[PDB]
Amino acid sequence: AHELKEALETLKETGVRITPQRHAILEYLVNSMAHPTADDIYKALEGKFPNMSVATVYNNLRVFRESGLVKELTYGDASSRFDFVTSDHYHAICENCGKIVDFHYPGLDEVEQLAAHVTGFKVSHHRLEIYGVCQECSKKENH
Amino acid sequence: HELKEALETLKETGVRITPQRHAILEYLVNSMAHPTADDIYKALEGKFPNMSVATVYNNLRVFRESGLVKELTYGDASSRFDFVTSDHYHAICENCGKIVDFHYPGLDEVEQLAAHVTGFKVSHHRLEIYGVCQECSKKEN
Ligand SMILES: [Zn+2]
Ligand SMILES: [Zn+2]
Repeated sequence: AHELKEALETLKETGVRITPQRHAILEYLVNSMAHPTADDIYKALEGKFPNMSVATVYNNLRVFRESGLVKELTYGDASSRFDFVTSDHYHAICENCGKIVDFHYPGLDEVEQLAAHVTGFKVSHHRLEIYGVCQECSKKENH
Repeated sequence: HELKEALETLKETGVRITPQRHAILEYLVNSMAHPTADDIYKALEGKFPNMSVATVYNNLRVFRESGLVKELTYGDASSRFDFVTSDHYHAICENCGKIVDFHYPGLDEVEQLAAHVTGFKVSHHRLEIYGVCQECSKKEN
């Protein structure tokens, strides 16, 4: 999975050791249909891993979350589930020259929450494309 | 195609497709500014004798009620006219490939920010929301 590759990329980038246990936890998360609980992951991995406690599952999940790879979804007095995240993108596109500039924007939860309302979709991530005319082509057209 | 599509809009919004209308819409689609009625009058009047600044204005009103132009106001300046490009919002299912359109009332805040940070003059947007549709999500629990 490019997904597993890309998550490991990020771990290594941080100086996070890429241990058998981490590699496994993450691949399980990538392969997951719903977001699993720690207990789900632990039980899927225990056959292959020896030493492995439920504690180390949580400890590694905290490490993925600080690295931005997982979000812990809490349910008051329940077991969290852990969402292996796909990231959102925002691009502005020049209709004249075709240049793309990436920009950051702090989420679009409001939009995601309603689209989920109107469509029925369980939303994972979004790509926003903004069309227009870049500065350098503005000058030439003249604005 | 833009002119084509705007006409399609008029015909359906119930509007006669007079030469002068088609001429102004074509001018609108081909212009990179947001022009004033005098801009548009000066360009076209040479081909239309019965054309007045009024008629330009009156036709812009028509197009604005058809949703094809936005009238931009400022200080004590004469209005400027923006020929609209629709934005689009789609939810795409990662499991079965389905794509569903929905409506959202604009992303003003994002456009104005994008324009600041990238330097772009923004026209419109398309947002794609990836997820899993009702159908596929029931199938998996
Ligand atoms: Zn450009
Ligand atoms: Zn589906």
